[PDB]
Amino acid sequence: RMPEGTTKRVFKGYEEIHVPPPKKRSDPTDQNIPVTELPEWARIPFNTTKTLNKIQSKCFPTAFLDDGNMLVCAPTGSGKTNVAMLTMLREIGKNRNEKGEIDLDAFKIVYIAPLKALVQEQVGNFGKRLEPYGIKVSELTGDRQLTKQQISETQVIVTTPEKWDVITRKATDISYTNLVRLIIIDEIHLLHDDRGPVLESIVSRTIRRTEQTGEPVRIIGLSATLPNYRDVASFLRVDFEKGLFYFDGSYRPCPLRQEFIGVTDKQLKTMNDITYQKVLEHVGQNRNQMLIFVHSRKETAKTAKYIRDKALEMDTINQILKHDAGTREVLQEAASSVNNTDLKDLLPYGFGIHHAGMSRADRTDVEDLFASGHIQVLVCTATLAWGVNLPAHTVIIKGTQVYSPEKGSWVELSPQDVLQMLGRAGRPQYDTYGEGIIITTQGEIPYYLSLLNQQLPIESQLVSKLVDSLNAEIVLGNVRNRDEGVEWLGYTYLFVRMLRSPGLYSVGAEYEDDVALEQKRVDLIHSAAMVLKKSNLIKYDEKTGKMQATELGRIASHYYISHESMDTYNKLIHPAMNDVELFRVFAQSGEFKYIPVRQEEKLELAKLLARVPIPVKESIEEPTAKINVLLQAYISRLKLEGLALMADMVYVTQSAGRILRAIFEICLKKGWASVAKLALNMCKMAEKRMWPTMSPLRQYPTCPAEIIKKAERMDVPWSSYFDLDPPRMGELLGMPKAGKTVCALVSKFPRVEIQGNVQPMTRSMLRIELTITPNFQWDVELHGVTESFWILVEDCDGEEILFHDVFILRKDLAEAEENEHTVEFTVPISEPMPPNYFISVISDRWMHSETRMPVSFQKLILPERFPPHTELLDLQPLPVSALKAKDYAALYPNWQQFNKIQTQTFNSLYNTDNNVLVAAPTGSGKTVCAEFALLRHWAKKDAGRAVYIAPFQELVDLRFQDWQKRLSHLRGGKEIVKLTGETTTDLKLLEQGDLILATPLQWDVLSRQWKRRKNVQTVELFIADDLHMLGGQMGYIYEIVVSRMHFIRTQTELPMRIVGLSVSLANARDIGEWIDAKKHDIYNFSPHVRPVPLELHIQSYTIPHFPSLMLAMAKPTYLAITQLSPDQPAIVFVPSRKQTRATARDLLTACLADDDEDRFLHVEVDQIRKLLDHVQEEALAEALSHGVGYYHEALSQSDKRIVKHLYNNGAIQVLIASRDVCWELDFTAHLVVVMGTQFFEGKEHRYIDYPLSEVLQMFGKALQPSKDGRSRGVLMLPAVKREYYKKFLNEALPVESHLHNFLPDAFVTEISTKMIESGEDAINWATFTYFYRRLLANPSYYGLQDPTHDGLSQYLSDLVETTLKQLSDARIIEMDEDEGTVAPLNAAMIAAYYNISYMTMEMFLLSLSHKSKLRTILEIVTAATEFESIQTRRHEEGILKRIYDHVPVKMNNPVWDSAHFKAFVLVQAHFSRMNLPIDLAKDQEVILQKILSLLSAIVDILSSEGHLNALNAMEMSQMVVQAMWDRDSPLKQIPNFTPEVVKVANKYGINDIFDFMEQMNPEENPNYASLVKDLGLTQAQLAQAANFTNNKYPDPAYLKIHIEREFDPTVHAPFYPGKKSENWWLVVGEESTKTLLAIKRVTVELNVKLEFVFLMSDSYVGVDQD
Ligand SMILES: Nc1ncnc2c1ncn2[C@@H]1O[C@H](COP(=O)(O)OP(=O)(O)OP(O)(O)=S)[C@@H](O)[C@H]1O
Ligand SMILES: Nc1ncnc2c1ncn2[C@@H]1O[C@H](COP(=O)(O)OP(=O)(O)OP(O)(O)=S)[C@@H](O)[C@H]1O
Ligand SMILES: Nc1ncnc2c1ncn2[C@@H]1O[C@H](COP(=O)(O)OP(=O)(O)OP(O)(O)=S)[C@@H](O)[C@H]1O
Ligand SMILES: [Mn+2]
Ligand SMILES: [Mn+2]
Ligand SMILES: [Mn+2]
Repeated sequence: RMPEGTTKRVFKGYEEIHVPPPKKRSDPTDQNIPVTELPEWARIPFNTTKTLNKIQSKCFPTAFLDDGNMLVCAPTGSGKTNVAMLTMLREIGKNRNEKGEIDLDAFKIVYIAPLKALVQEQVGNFGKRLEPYGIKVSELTGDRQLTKQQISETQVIVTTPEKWDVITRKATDISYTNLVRLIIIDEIHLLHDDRGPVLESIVSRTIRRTEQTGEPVRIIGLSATLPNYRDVASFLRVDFEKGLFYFDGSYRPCPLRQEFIGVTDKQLKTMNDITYQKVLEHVGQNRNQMLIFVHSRKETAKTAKYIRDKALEMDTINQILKHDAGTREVLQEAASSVNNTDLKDLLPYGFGIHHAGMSRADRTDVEDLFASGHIQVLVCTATLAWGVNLPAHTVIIKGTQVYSPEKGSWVELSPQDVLQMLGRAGRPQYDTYGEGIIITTQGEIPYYLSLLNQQLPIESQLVSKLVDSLNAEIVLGNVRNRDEGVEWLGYTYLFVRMLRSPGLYSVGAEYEDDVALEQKRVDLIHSAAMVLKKSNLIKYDEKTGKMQATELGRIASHYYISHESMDTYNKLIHPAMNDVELFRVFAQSGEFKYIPVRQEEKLELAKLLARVPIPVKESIEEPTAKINVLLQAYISRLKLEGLALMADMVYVTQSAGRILRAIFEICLKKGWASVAKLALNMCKMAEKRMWPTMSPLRQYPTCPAEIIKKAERMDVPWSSYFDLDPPRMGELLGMPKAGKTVCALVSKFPRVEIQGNVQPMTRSMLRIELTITPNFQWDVELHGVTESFWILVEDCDGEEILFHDVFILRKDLAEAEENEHTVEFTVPISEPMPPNYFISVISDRWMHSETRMPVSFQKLILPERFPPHTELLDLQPLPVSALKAKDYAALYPNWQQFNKIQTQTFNSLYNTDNNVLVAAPTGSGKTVCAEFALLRHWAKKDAGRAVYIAPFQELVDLRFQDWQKRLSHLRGGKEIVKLTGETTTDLKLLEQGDLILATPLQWDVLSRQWKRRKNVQTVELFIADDLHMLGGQMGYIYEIVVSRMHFIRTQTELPMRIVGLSVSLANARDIGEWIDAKKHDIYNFSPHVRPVPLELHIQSYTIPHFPSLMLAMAKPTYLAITQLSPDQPAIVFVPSRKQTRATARDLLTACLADDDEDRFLHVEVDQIRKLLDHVQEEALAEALSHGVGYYHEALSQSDKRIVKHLYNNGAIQVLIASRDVCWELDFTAHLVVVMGTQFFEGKEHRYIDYPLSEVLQMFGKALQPSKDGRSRGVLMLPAVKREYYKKFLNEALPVESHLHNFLPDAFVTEISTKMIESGEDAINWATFTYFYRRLLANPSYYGLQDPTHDGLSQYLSDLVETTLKQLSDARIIEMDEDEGTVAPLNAAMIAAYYNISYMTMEMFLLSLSHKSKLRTILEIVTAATEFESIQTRRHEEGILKRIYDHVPVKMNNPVWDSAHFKAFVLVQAHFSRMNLPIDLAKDQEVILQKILSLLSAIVDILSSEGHLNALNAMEMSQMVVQAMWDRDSPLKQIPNFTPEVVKVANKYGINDIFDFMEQMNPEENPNYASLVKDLGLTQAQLAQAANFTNNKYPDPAYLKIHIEREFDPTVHAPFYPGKKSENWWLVVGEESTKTLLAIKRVTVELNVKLEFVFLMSDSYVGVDQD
């Protein structure tokens, strides 16, 4: 190895090696130098120069048109940044297209730079140059997840490699990580350094994901001229003949002269004297300014002082100090007056200093003076070379020994440092050439010679960090087995560098016949994984190769902790650990083992050990004790004099944050409250640089040290600083001047009040509702947009953690009017009850920010002990013959015998008429239990009416579909029916039908007037299926109707049997006695008696970002399907209907990653294409074409039918359903995945947990057995919920009543029917409720505190009186102080009629008490509470806003994330006939379903108040049925009548539809040949027009009446989902009087009179006469 230049010159002690600067050699004229005549865009960044150099010339074609990866290798200071700029502009042009700049959320781009200085400089440059495009450039920094999350909301992200690697390792930003499309890697020769492995990790994982998924991510790399560049090219997966570029020194815009000097291998003043001589030569004779590079903040000033002193003596300051008046005066004045940093008074001599320890203003002044020419010699550090654009003619790198504390020794400079330093040599437009000198030793000259002459190979250093990096890939789920590990390792720089030089990497030569070093990659991974197995970071099945990450491995990856350090932490941490032992554990980290104790620093160390508070039991002058006291002294803010000691301390403190956070999370996951809180406090000590015993004001940067000093000289407790004003603040602090200052600081200190509500669920688990209220003024400068907190729940002893979570407080929600947040969790409890628990809310970053709360159990009453389940008797299986009738036995031809649940319940269901309750797991046969009662009922020739009830319309619909087909041909007639919703139509079905299926609300509506309707009294059989769902939402009406049926059979002595079905109950005695069942008729079977046993796997996840968690669960579900149910169907439930499509895509991409795209397809696509063409949703058609398909509420009926056909016939194997249709889903699988147990609720701005009944219902679909005879489920939840959902999946389901929370809406219906005329009537009614029977069993769940009859009666009295008070303060009920009497007003009548909430009713009456206009009723209707039950999808703002700007009527105060605003906008969208996306259109459908009922209610309200504007509201009813405004012309009702056609007809003088049909031309006018041709409609469209125009369009003593007609009541309304009948309103009056007449809702030759103390159609526009 001896390549070099031309000349050597030996001297007394040094050896000058001079390499000539190469000529430009621009003889090849093929160099284009492209003129900036690009398109209008991509020209705005290039403003400072109108021409591109030769390198950007050669790179432009593939950088601006092609998309492939790219590698450029240019000399130092060449102009490579603009190549990356070209690629950025191409990616920009990809998104914004079609003469219009489009959204920036469609793409992101990352720029990876080696050091922070270059990161910030590039942030500035790219921000300035891309600001006209509107895009934001941001630096990824802060080390806090809440600021990095906000930073990742920008497109151009500049970052260091370690920061990007740790961001991707945490995997809590993948939703935006997937948006990146281009990655720029600057100075890739860092791969040779010890930091190269992080770049290898980044590039390998990115390229592997892009190659296995197809989603392209462009990679552009900028590097220097070093050998092995084609190696890093192939590692970057670049085409050599398309995107590889290598430019020699001849392409440098300003050629550099290299000069190497080395002192003889005494005296180190030789380097300083040589620098002084070279300063004399270049600044004196050549008159060139120059900069020198040293590697210390103090050594730079030392060398500058030495040069200036040696120039002072010997009268040599001349030739250096400019002598003109201007430069001298400017230097003198600027230095003496403006600058503040000491040792900077070298400026009057023309000298300048620069390093990171100076002010930003001082550095900018130095930069401006050097650029202006006033500074000739500038001594500086590497931060200048990395972060400023300040070039000089001459650059001297003085010294090559730099201290590395991580290695604890003096090492040589890194190649990237010297290359960046020499990049500043030679000005491009001032001088012809540049000069770069390196001053080193004699034994290190060949190293830098090879470095600068392209002879320093770039070798991989991944092995030293393999075990760690592999672990990361496992924690990400990208490496689950040996083969995936080898696939990952094949995308690293180590792999290609091993393929080229096997002997140099000691492969061992055993792998001679090893293709692609495959056997070398397993042997290299099996070892690494083995280590990970022994440190307990990974679970590694040696045989099957499968690997999985443990929580320790996840913590190690998230915090960049070595496996050795993790081993030490896990082995050393114990729950009783104090601060001393925690510091000792910190000091035993492997990241610091190479730091030795030195006698040179024996004194200071001792001086430091006496000033640090924490005792150091470790032996003095031991490396661990050294770094311990280093951390402590850093926290103590102590100045240090030792240089290497200062470097060691800087290193220790840079690592301290990660190490202490890892310690904290270790203590947290093991559930040790004391040491967890201590470790969190230590994290705060290190990150804020303060002990807990000092003033918390130290956390504020802008707080003057005088105030801190004063406060720490005081004894005032910190809590006494709060709840004051500036006067009292200054008075309390003894310093009036500061009164306003610190008052503004403590007011911004994160403060939170908390409240707790405890509800016992069982004797071993409580449910806690925690209300958190912000009590501090927000400030973005020191808070950001979100503040993180920890919720901890500790024992009475404070020893273990019973619950912990993160609470993220957003700025928008914190400073809101109603800013209260809620958190609902569960904690266990032992039967000897502890006196109390503790709840702490502790800031994650701020010290002394903690709100603590006792949770006392002295008043808590645990519910009654659960009794044993009814045992499953091992009886002889009952044959079907036991039915005693072939008629009934024909109904069950598939099975010879019933299962043991049906045989054990057979006698009491089929041979007796007693009330029965059967509780069994889902999928056990309970429908047969109901059919037993049905068959006995129909055996009796009386054959009374039976009523089946199910909680949801989907369940009654499936039940009807089955029973109307199976149970039709029977003894007499079938006539089984299902109700519709309106009383008059289903009452005829009740009179007509023998078996009436209904929902709780449908049966409620007609069972209210049971006294006047004998058909409700004569009901002999009543089956309440899914009775436990009374605890589900809208389940209180179920409880109401069951209690009312019992009351009915108790009033009328007629016999009435009740049969209840539910899942396995924890408390079945109360439900059984509720329906008056005998002890022997209450079958509450164990939750394990399901005929097909269920294997249940639970998987925990810790990902605070919801889209990231949802993406993270995708591949585990693929693995669960492929391994647990490979050849059997599978169903996967997701939290949202929009999540079904996303999860379908994620699963399909996981299939692509496994090199099997159609893995879940089992039929040729050509056989399925016939049906695939029929699907409406394109995403569903694609997923089905690859064999997945999904199912959600927004799917059309045909799409559901196609999905069901394809799934049942085995064509597709997987099915992804939303949790919103878990009851409707008429499907069955061998495996059921529950991917997530949370859904976002718009009201509370938070995620709610799945009801347990929902998880039971979803796992009840797992009924197809394997050869094992068992079904399989996997439940994927957050970790904090695991023990909850486990608890109530292996134990029965507890059911409580929420009727006490909906008593107003129940009393509305009760009092409206005079069923409750007084408060004692209300108490008597309540006695019939399950709530009442459950007050004695679990009183603390309902707020009751005295279990005696006195306390119970007092509780009921308080409850009914408060409910009647709520209904009386609202203008609904009539009740006063005289007696507890209540009377229903006209409001309660229509409230119970139209089935609207009482809150909606109150706000209706309040906003309508004054006669309002139509534009006001539009705002009032959409504010109803019924619409608040509609889901809000995240990030749908803007769409609603974009369509709200295209809308005539608007509200004064809009809330863009409210259901009110959504309904308000969507109703007007319906009116304007605007296209809507799928989910928004389904929401609009849901709106329109109820808006008509709400409008009729408002009509009745305004008629009750007697105001005229009632006649306005009914007009609204037309507008929604016909989807048009009141201003619009009638002609828009005709089909295919675009407003263009409306104006074409208006030109022909057509205003009404009557004028349209009268002006048709069979024989009327010759306008046909003109009008038809002007309308542009085809004969089919004209026929469809004639259809509507001819077939469906219409044509106090007393008051006379006279009516006539021109029919089918069916209304033609293509835009209204459902059916309507043509009603009419009749009322008249006077306009000036502002009073209305009585109005009667006329039906369809009907003469109706009117008592006087228009004909208003509800669905058409040709409405009224005058
Ligand atoms: N076409 C151009 N016309 C004028 N100046 C240019 C042009 N291209 C680049 N430069 C300037 O050349 C200097 C160096 O280019 P950069 O790409 O920013 O740095 P560099 O090439 O990466 O140097 P290093 O030390 O290797 S990082 C900058 O000051 C640019 O503004
Ligand atoms: N003895 C039996 N042998 C085999 N299959 C049966 C038997 N009894 C019922 N099944 C079937 O097994 C499935 C169980 O569904 P069901 O038990 O009727 O519903 P459920 O478990 O009571 O809960 P629901 O329907 O949500 S109220 C149905 O497909 C039945 O047809
Ligand atoms: N741990 C938490 N504590 C409190 N509120 C939370 C928490 N997680 C989520 N939220 C709330 O739920 C909302 C939705 O959060 P996520 O969808 O998980 O992520 P995100 O914060 O919205 O990030 P974006 O909006 O996608 S950039 C947040 O805006 C919060 O209001
Ligand atoms: Mn660069
Ligand atoms: Mn059932
Ligand atoms: Mn396809």
